[PDB]
Amino acid sequence: EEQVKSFLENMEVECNYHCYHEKDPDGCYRLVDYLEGIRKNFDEAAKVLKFNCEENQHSDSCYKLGAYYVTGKGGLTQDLKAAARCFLMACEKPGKKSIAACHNVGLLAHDGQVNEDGQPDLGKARDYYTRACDGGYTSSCFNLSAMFLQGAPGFPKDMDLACKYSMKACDLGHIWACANASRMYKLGDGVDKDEAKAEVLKNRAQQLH
Repeated sequence: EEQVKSFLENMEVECNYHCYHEKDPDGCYRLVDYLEGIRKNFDEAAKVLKFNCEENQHSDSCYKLGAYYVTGKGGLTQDLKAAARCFLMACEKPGKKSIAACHNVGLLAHDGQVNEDGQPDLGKARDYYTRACDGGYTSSCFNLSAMFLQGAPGFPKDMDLACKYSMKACDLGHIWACANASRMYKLGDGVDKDEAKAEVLKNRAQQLH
């Protein structure tokens, strides 16, 4: 039906009005959904995302924009540092993508390439992974646990926290966290020795997978 097409194509006009003239951040985000899922025009999706993140500071737009920057989508040059900036905005400004954005901030900061000297910044990684971990993002809890198992030039090893975040990871589903947590309770590495729980943790780890 040509009316259904017409009513559909008019949603774009209305979203353009709300975005380009009222500057409604949610209007701009609606426009993006439209440009991606209906028109499949990612180069135009990119421009709106750019406006909506940089000018309107819309969290979910910043997230999506960072995702585009990782691969160079919609005409954007592939750019990890910009991806990082966008994910930082989205993690900080609360939205539906924040938790996922926080994990990404931790990962990139841990790994270091986007830091101003190219080195790891585990201090920053910890703060952003902590938010992610408390929101249920299992890899944040694990990557955070691993940081405390290992330690590094400016980041001391700490079994107490290592065990704590292994536990949160193991709760949420993570095999290697249950296994690492088992040999901490069995030994008493930064936690009081408990051999019943240690056997439980080993069993939880074999059970998972």
